[PDB]
Amino acid sequence: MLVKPPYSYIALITMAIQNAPEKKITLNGIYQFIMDRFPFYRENKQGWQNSIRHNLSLNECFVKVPRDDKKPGKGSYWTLDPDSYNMFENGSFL
Repeated sequence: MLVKPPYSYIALITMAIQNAPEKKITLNGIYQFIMDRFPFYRENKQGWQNSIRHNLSLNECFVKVPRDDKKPGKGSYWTLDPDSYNMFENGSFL
């Protein structure tokens, strides 16, 4: 018998980052984690994969930190962070 995870789609995205060997994980990498942790999704591939991407955009809780554009191939990472866009410098603003 198989049972789906009572975890909501948003919670699954949150758990994947926590159990991700690397805090920065690609969108494609997140799908692989769910397939192994929960095999019920393997029976149904199309449908749930797209919904996760839809949330990974409207929700501002997640922060996208792409690698340098010079390196091709993968170009997207997911991690938990605030609006740390220019927080690189401190003391410049009060």
